[PDB]
Amino acid sequence: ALADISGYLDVLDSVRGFSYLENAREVLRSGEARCLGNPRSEPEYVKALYVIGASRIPVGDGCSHTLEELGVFDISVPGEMVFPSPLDFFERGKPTPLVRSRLQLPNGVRVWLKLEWYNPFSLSVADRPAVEIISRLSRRVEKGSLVADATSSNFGVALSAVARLYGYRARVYLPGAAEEFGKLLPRLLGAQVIVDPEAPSTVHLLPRVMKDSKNEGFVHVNQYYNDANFEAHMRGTAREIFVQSRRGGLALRGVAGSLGTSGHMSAAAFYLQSVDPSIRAVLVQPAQGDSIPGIARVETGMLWINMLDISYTLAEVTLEEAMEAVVEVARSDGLVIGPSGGAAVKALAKKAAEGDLEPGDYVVVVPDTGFKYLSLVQNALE
Ligand SMILES: Cc1ncc(COP(=O)(O)O)c(/C=N/[C@@H](CS)C(=O)O)c1O
Repeated sequence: ALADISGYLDVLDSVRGFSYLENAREVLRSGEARCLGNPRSEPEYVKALYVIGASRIPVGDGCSHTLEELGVFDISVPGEMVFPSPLDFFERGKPTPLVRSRLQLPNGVRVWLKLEWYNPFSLSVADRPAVEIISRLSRRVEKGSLVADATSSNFGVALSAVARLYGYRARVYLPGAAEEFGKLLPRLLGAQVIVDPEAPSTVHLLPRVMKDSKNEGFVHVNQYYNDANFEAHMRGTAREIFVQSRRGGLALRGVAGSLGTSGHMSAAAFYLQSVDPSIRAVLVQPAQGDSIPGIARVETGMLWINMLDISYTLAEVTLEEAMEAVVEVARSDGLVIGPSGGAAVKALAKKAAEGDLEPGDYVVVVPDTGFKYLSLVQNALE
């Protein structure tokens, strides 16, 4: 028997840890789930179902239900694209587009681009964790409380818009080296913004944010460590790649992406590799000395990409190389991607060149629009 998952979403405030993901893998890999006689005695199972994008839960004595029955494959989007509010637009106006590129890689490696700038608040993938985190927050923390974090830019914008849509106040802390959209836009959206000229990276701002949190009593929402960030991309970004691939007729052989907190590619890889363990995750390691905005090297500390049981390969990519690739996707497809998108295109293009990859369809996740990166555009032309 099928019941609504919404009623049972207190498990989000009660399950901790990662042992619950064993349930996900089996349900995904099997393509079904066992009915629970007492949904409340199985909090691990129930959470797993939500995290894979189920909308309903299987309830009763001895039965099972498929992914389709559970609502993993439910179409959310109104065909007419009419939405009664922006937050409902983020939620229901999904998936983000999967576009097959005219870009041609060797060895029958077909490039598809998942355009995460089709998120309404930050025009970037960071919307998805921002809505998930703040939505759980709305359960506990009283309205008018100040919520805050460090960001390279996107999340700070996403946090500021979404905070204020939930009655919360926002503060964002940014490195001096972040772009002007990051420093400026949260202010337009009603946040405070703090820029540390001496912080060379977003991770290095973390102690300052924790220190001030202890002093002032704001809720440091902590995108690096907040399990909602991984979970949002499990039921959103990754699930979409699962569903789109299948509805698309794709022979999905891998994913390619970039790492900041590591939330989105950990989710894609884990979810996809639950379904089919051979699926490669090709991940970018920005080259040493170089800065690619929004992303970083793994060894600077990332929660999920280490701890979860995820097969991935790395490819080294310089800024200059991420910028070359922006330029060529612009000339191939007329679509203007961000630095970190080009980095992932490049990264896959190398594994493809090397002979390391099967022929078939790969999905790259493109985190944002290149329209926010005029300097790096300018410098890559001259
Ligand atoms: C342009 C762009 N590309 C990739 C990512 C990497 O995504 P995750 O690995 O975080 O899912 C991000 C996330 N950026 C975080 C900074 S670590 C933020 O906006 O504060 C980004 O903004």
